[PDB]
Amino acid sequence: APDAASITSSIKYHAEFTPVFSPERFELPKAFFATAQSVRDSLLINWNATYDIYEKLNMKQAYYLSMEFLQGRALLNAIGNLELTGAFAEALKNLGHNLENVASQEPDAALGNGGLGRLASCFLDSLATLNYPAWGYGLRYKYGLFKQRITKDGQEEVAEDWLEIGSPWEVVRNDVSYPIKFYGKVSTGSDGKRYWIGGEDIKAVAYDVPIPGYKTRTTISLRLWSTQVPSADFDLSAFNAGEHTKACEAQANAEKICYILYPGDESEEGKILRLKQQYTLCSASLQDIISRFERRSGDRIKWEEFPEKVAVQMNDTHPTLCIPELMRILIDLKGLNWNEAWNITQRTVAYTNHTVLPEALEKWSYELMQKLLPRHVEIIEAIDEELVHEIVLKYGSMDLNKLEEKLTTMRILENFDLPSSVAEIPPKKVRMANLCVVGGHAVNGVAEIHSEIVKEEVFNDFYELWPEKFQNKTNGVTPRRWIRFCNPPLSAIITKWTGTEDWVLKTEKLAELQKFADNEDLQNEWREAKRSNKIKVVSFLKEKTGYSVVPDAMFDIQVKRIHEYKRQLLNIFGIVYRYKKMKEMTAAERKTNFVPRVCIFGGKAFATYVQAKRIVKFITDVGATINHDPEIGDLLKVVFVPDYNVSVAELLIPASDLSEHISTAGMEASGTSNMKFAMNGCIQIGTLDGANVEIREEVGEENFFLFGAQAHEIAGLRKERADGKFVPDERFEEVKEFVRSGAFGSYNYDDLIGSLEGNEGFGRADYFLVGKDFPSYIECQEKVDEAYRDQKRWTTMSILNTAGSYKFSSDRTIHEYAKDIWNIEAVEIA
Amino acid sequence: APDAASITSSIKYHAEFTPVFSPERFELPKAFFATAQSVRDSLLINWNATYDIYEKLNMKQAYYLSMEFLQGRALLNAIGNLELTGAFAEALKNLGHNLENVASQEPDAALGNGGLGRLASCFLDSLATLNYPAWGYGLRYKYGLFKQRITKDGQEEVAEDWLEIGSPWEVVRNDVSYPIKFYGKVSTGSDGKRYWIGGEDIKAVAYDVPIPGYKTRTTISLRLWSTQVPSADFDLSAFNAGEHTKACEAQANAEKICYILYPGDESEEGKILRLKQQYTLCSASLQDIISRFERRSGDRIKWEEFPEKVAVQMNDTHPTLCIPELMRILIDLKGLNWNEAWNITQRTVAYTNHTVLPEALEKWSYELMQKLLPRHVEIIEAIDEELVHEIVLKYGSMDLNKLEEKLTTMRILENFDLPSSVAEIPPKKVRMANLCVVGGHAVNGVAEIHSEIVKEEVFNDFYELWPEKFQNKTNGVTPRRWIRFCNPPLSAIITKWTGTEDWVLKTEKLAELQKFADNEDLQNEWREAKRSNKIKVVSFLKEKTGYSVVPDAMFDIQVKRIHEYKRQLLNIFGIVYRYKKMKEMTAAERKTNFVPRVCIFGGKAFATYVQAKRIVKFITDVGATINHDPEIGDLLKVVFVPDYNVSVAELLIPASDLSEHISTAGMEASGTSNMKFAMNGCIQIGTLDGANVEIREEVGEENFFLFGAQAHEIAGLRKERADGKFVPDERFEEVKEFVRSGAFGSYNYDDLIGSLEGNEGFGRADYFLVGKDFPSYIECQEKVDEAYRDQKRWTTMSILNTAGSYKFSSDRTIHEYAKDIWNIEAVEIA
Ligand SMILES: OC[C@H]1O[C@H]2O[C@H]3[C@H](O)[C@@H](O)[C@@H](O[C@H]4[C@H](O)[C@@H](O)[C@H](O[C@H]5[C@H](O)[C@@H](O)[C@@H](O[C@H]6[C@H](O)[C@@H](O)[C@@H](O[C@H]7[C@H](O)[C@@H](O)[C@@H](O[C@H]8[C@H](O)[C@@H](O)[C@H](O[C@H]1[C@H](O)[C@H]2O)O[C@@H]8CO)O[C@@H]7CO)O[C@@H]6CO)O[C@@H]5CO)O[C@@H]4CO)O[C@@H]3CO
Ligand SMILES: OC[C@H]1O[C@H]2O[C@H]3[C@H](O)[C@@H](O)[C@@H](O[C@H]4[C@H](O)[C@@H](O)[C@H](O[C@H]5[C@H](O)[C@@H](O)[C@@H](O[C@H]6[C@H](O)[C@@H](O)[C@@H](O[C@H]7[C@H](O)[C@@H](O)[C@@H](O[C@H]8[C@H](O)[C@@H](O)[C@H](O[C@H]1[C@H](O)[C@H]2O)O[C@@H]8CO)O[C@@H]7CO)O[C@@H]6CO)O[C@@H]5CO)O[C@@H]4CO)O[C@@H]3CO
Repeated sequence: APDAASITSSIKYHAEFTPVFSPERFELPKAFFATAQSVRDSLLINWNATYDIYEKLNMKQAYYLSMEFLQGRALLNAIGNLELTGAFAEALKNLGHNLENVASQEPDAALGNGGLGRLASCFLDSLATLNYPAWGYGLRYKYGLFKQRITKDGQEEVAEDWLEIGSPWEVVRNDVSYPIKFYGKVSTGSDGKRYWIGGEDIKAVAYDVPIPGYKTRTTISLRLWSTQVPSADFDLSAFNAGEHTKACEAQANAEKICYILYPGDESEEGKILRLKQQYTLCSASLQDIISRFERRSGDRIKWEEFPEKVAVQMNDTHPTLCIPELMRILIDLKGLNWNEAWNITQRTVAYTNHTVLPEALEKWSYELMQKLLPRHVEIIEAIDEELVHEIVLKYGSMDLNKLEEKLTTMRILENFDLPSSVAEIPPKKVRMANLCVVGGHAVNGVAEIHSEIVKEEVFNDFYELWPEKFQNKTNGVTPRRWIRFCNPPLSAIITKWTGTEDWVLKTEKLAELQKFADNEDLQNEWREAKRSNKIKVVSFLKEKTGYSVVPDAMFDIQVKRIHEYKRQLLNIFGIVYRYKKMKEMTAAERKTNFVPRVCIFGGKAFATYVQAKRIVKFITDVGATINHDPEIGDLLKVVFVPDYNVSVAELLIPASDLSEHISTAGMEASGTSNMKFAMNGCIQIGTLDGANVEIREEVGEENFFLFGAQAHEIAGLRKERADGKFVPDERFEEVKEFVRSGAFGSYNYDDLIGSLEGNEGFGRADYFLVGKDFPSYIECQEKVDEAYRDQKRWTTMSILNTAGSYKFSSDRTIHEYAKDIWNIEAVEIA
Repeated sequence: APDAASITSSIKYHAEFTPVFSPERFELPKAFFATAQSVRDSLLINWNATYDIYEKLNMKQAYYLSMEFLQGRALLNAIGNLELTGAFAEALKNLGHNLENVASQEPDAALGNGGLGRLASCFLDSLATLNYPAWGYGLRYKYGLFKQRITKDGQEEVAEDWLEIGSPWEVVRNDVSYPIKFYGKVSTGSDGKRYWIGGEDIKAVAYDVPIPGYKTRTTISLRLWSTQVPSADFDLSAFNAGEHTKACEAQANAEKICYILYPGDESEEGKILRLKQQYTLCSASLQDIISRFERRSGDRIKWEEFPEKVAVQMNDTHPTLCIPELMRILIDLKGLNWNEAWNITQRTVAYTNHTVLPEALEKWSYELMQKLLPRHVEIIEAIDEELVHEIVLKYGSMDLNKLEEKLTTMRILENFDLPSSVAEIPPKKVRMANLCVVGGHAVNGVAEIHSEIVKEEVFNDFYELWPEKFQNKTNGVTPRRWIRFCNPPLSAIITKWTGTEDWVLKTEKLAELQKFADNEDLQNEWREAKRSNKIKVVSFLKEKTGYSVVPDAMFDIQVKRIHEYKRQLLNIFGIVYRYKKMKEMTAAERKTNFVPRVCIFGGKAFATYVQAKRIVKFITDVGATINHDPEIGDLLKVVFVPDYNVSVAELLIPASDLSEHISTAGMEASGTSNMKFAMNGCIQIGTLDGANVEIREEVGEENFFLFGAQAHEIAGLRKERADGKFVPDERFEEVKEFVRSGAFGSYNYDDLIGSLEGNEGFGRADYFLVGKDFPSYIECQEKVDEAYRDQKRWTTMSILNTAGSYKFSSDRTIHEYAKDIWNIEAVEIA
């Protein structure tokens, strides 16, 4: 029962006896580490309690495998879920600090990139909160993806520093090490078994990150792998000879696996590295899982119970090698026969798809994979032949020519010969998505429309064969992190007006706000909370962008990966149009025509994506002029927040008035940031695409700003443009010409506008229809202007967004996964 | 006041809440870490108490700088000095372990190599025990020198694994980081000051190893440097392009500084690396020292008080760069004028010499040093010119031709032009030893004869100039580690018969054993203690060498660096002679002629020293035959203990009956292992050389086995051999021929014997006089045989060795350094 007193003693204790700094003074960094270690003490108690119960009881356990987890900062959520925010705040008060200052010392854990990773993270919170026996498995990336800086020249990339001192959270398990093999050869023994000898041998060591549940003792693990080699592999002979690099070579090759996330793969070395990362994740994870299965089993070890005890979820095609690897282990190591192993495999593994287009599903060079994982490629070839025989059986050999088409689309190997075709240099590839739909008992999309697109467009034939496999699991975000903790002002309101705090768990109770949406008292509280959140942001923007902005203005935010298809370019074009129209007006007219706005951009551009970077540069330049133009004042500000991450999101989302989700219609599978915006009472402007659809439905069409073409239209409108029919709006041309004038920039921008012109060519002819949708967009923004002027209306919309968000709780998503795929049951930790 | 109960709770606490292993079970490795962390809690309390007092009081502080510290295991000495051996033993009992088993888990800290490093370590124990305000400074080497393995083929080297899990002792100071610069250029500012810009920039981070004193709270620091670079220096551009090595390049170049000790320097890269290691040590240390001086000074900062507050001891020529660097800092950074800086420097720095020969004193390429440390080379040139003017002043310019000789020998630069010689391609070098004798206020040898050799032979001219500089400080070893803890059986005896335990501190009380040396009760206790110690060794030899040996036999040990000049070859030749003579005898005769012996060799050979390795191979082969020859049985065993280190020494020395110190007379400056042997009642066979002289004196000539030629003789006996006069003894020829017969080996050994033959040539003509001394040696060993047969006599000798060892306490040595060089006074920590 930790109180302010015990926590104070705890923090002091750690500062002295588990130091990572000099004894003098109690600065912020020291205070953070000591605080974090105090928190971790509690986490470990419950982690052990959970671990023990799970071990003794031997229920079925689920394992979520992902190449990214976007964990963010742990501190406030850890104390939050533990219900010690008050005690820790008081203890820090006693030590001459405040909670918010200490929490800001913590770096975001750079273990992921985007929604894929954040989904996994939200899931871990839900899994723990709901008492579900499940773990995450990932790689412990040293330098993350990259830290973004915004210079005069725009985006620059620099390696992450999050481990420079180290993580106070993680728990290294020195006794939890597993061998990983690469390269080498396969050979048959006199016993008839396959033996994969030789190659490179490395180790994978476990680091546990405890994940505590909300108002429970259930604390699960995010177990991360770090790759290394023994000290003995250091070549003294080389080093003493002066060949210092050559000496370090083995450990360098081993460790780089865990250096950065999504390493550049234009190079052969890059591709090899990627494949190693995947294999490392799959193999280390599986070995650890199987070890745990073997333990718990005691004397009797019934392998046919494996799927009744183990579920493995593959977050995207990255953990695909789980299928071949689990086969390899069950056959070569455990001695099972093909059918037994294949049964167990399928009943264990499941797949989640996040992609709309069939291109963008992972493929590998056959030669490359076969060189690196020879034994795996054997097992893949086998699995593929079994499929070829099952196709021929089912469809028969009466129609032909179509059967050939059904093989060409469904086969796991691409440009391969076939065993015995009745029938009468293109490169050979392995299709990982196909492998996933074959080796797994379940395939799910992340939104209702998306899941339908999986069954109808991408995996049509497989859907025909095995309808029972296909599912949907609409995405979610945790209300702990994304309401309760990131937005205390609002949380207080919800607790008041729903009459309880139960909503953090029973989030459907948000719907009870509907009936009060027009109440003037609630409206005032609501407007005050939103204003409060914006203050925190104003200082943030000051210190990070250099620009002073006012509250009392619409916060219009677009925070996501910089890509042409996300159409940051559309938003900023809208901003520049509005700017031009200002300017060509008197002061009095400006105030009557446009409401005050702070337009906030955020997100990272792929370093080698020339256009993406150009766009970031454009935005910063637009801001440069607008923000210093004295005729604009505090009517319009444009800022680009550097280094968008979970922490930034936790700051901006609570303070957001409008959020932009304006990707070319279709394209997006789901999206999650929109769900968090909605939860915080943000109003969304976006296309009919991804989760926008389900959100718009649940919040109400009147409380969402829809614009632009739709999924059905796109193909036709591209077939416009080509043929040479498309006519641009005059206002769009006006923006382009205003840019070319030099208005914002010594900087060129000709190659930027270039992408929007023409009717053919790669990287040209406005593929993403910024021009086409530009009209409906700026028109829609005028409507936003109107709504914002009517604060009674605007606030009602805000309230209804929060009231209709409850189904996007990740608790709902995980209840679904738990019951309909993994088949696991809650477990109480008294 | 920690008791068994609190310590038990402490160990349990750490096992759970500061884990580095999985929760399951309480194996040895986990138990060790938990135990060590419990110990460290106490160490930190007292480390802080000491730190605080030293800070407030602002006395003079001494800093011992060394490229090696041979710290060994910390556990038993830490609890020993804390006086908690009993409580920790009981606590571990309660947890289902025993102390000795836990302690054996700890790896020796691989931070040094030999006596040089061990001297430093002993000093740190004394310094703390005696309450002297002083720290050590060193490098935190990752892989030490190398771990020795003994194979069928002899010695193999493999990198040390001591940090593979990490040290439970060290305390990282993340806020204690100092910039180190390499390369770059110097340039003068408009203010007239020198500016060293550009080059490579790296960081040096402090790791504290607490060193507790015996029966005191004084806990000082061994502060180790680890070199690194910020995360930002990681080149993402390179890495994502596939150039994974090139990306890692900056951090690789920075970190390799702290990889291994004494890296091979045949290569240019090796030499550069060495120089970086030295500079890193000097610069990081000095910066930290100066920082501490600046602090403590408060507002008033009087640089002329620097030497009254700071002493810097240079252990050998490795920390030579302290002189140039301290000048650089005081001039360029602190703005002092040449004379002020030079005054302060000299009054701060002092030098310790460990070498007999003038060759073997460090020299550097001028071009190389000037490229790496340009600003330093400037300051060296200045210091040298000042010397050239002081020489000319003092000796005048009347004699000439001799004055030219006095410049040639004393100048710091070699093959350099002179400023204005009155007077009327050899490579340019920097003489580091010369620099040390100029920049320091004190120069000391490590033994009385050695110190005289410094003044007379090596630094004759400097002695003429500055007699006042030269001193002696005869070496010592700590009685804590090397009696009290490594030998409990004996410790109990000493406490009994001296009537108190005070001797651990007041070690002169060992002399009181003299009067009881012939007492039959003491003799029995003594013989029992020695036998007891040998049991521990028998199991050790079983598990490490594979050979079963009996107690009841003379333990005849030679443990030290394998080198021709140490003459392991002599010892083993003696063993092979004795073996041959056996064999050519009946069983009954063998027992009458030779006493049972276990002959134990230990030590490491330089990897590229062809002969040294051949010797190790020889010894192992001799053992192979002898130990399996059924006609020899337990009359003779020859073992080579692998991986000789502090722990091995702590095991073998207490169990030793005879110890061999048989280097070619002269050559050795001191030696310390002999002092530890003597302390444990070992009888020494050795030449009149190094510390053998002072030991032999103090223990009594009758209780030492002297043999072989002497320092005066050697030159004459080399001038024999050359000229072609030397006649070999027939028994020596008999050994050589017995080897050539193939007796021991398929292995060749022709190139081994080769070194002993001829009268001229590098690597030939028995330079180290194994042949010449062979007669007196085997004769002397026959005397050993005789003495061993007379157990009353033998035991008396043993007792008198311990009784006459007390002056070789490192407490005596440090009292001397403290009063006569550093001028520091004890400080009480209540
Ligand atoms: O400088 C840009 C890139 O130039 C490429 O170099 C030339 C090629 O060598 C040359 O052969 C020819 O290209 C051919 C291709 O070989 C064909 O495959 C292509 O076929 C179809 C196809 O269905 C498809 O490409 C489609 O194009 C769409 C595309 O489907 C959309 O996704 C979108 O493209 C985005 C893309 O999604 C996004 O990732 C981003 O891509 C950047 C990447 O850094 C990189 O892929 C690319 O590389 C260079 C490289 O030098 C050569 O590959 O750079 C882009 C930066 O823009 O942005 C793009 C933006 O478009 O939109 C396209 C719209 O076309 O339709 C094509 C039919 O055209 O047919 C082309 C025929 O031109 O020309 C290349 C250009 O000189
Ligand atoms: O294979 C052994 C080494 O061979 C060397 O290669 C040949 C040379 O190229 C060639 O020029 C000639 O060598 C010359 C030298 O150039 C002269 O300097 C030398 O001068 C004097 C000098 O006063 C001194 O060397 C002295 O020799 C003593 C020496 O003082 C003692 O210390 C001792 O030497 C030990 C040594 O201390 C120890 O470290 C260990 O050394 C090994 C090292 O790995 C390495 O130095 C050496 O390298 C090779 C290398 O290929 C060439 O340098 O290998 C040795 C392994 O033995 O052991 C030695 C053991 O002796 O004892 C010597 C006894 O001579 O006296 C010489 C006068 O001779 O004069 C020689 C003339 O031969 O021949 C070299 C041999 O082919």
